[PDB]
Amino acid sequence: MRILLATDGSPQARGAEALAEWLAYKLSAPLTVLFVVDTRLELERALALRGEAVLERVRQSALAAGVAVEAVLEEGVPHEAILRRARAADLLVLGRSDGFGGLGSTADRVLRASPVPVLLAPGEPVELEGALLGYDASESAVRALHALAPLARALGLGVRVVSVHEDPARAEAWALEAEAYLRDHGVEASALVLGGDAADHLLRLQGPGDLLALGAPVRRLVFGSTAERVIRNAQGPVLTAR
Amino acid sequence: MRILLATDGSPQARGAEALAEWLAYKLSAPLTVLFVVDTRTELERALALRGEAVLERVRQSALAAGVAVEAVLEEGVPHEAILRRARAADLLVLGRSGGGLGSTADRVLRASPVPVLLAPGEPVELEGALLGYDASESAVRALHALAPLARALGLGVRVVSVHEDPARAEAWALEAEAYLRDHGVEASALVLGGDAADHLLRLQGPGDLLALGAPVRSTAERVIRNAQGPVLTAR
Repeated sequence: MRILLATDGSPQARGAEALAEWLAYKLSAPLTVLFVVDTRLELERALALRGEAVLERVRQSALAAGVAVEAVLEEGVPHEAILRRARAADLLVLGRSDGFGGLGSTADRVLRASPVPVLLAPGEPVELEGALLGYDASESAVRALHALAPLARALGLGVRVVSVHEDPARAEAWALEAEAYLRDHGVEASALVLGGDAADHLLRLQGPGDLLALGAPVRRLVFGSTAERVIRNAQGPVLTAR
Repeated sequence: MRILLATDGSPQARGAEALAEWLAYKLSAPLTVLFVVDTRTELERALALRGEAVLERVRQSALAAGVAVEAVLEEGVPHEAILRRARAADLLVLGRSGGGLGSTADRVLRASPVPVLLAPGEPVELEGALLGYDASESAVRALHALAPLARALGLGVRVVSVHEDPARAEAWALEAEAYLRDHGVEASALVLGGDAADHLLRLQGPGDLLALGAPVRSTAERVIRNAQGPVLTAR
């Protein structure tokens, strides 16, 4: 399992960088760190001088942590490079820093065409104590379900499945289908059947210590969707898939 | 990893039944066999009876082969059931036809949430494997789906990239090649020009697993429609 960390050196990305090194550490997986000198913005040597620095900073912080790491410097449009590099990965980790969920234009573009799940980390690091899954049995929820299972299993996290619908019978079938799958993959889980507003529940249910997984399909990558409000207001790490 | 085998019983499914049971035994993965009485008083008891004969038949084989197995009898439309049950699986296995893409298989492979393995009618153990790769989203999906299967079956993977511009084909082949080696699979790229479809079809021996990305709607169709060996599709 190969992890890809895309960081822009900023302080807001410190969380993502930290969460990637920890994940690589736990999962015992190799880690690739990518800095993309935004050529768009001579003085370029300045934007490029820092990138190398940001890399060595992150690179050795991991080398020390005992994580197989490789640093990669590149120049050009960030999301373009991030998306290309993602094909050689299984999990993509980004630092939060109006675009989707206020993640900015770059992170916004990545989420729109990433070949793999995308982990959105909060600014301030933290310890993963649990996990949850927003599930409605839609294609992107299924991918989120499948992406979450191995991570939950390896990190020892129980998973609270969260289904929301006007009809409790529909929502119960979804929650159970997903709970069954997680159990069939060695994950401890429960099914929460609720009504009302999905984003409210998910935001209520997730503390800074919880990893929330949810599908984020292109048709719901617009301001106002459930996924959009969750990611924008998420307190802890969010795992998305399409 | 959960493997879902969809078998209609016919001879044109003995290949899927064996491959599925074989993949299960080899990956120590639970197998879920599904039979669907195509409803679409009389025939009822008859069809259902057979379905249970087919299911009970595959079950004993899996057991005798030492594989955690489960059989399910469903009533309704085949693809709708298979696609629904597919949500709880990681890999799906169907027989080519009721000798190519049949009604069901075609609907299924165009909408499955997970990799679809189409097996020929005539059984056979996988000895080799190849991947058609062009760096498209579907191919990346195929690439990622293949790796775990190849390593678990101890199979080398011939990575095939075909384009007019060799520099482009090269970039693709090496990308797919490095991914596999990074995931503990032996692989060597074959960079070509010309027609991808014919090369892939020419290169696949009935004992080879050919992986490629499923069509968005073509290279993929041509290959899936003429494959002489097991095909693995992903979207």
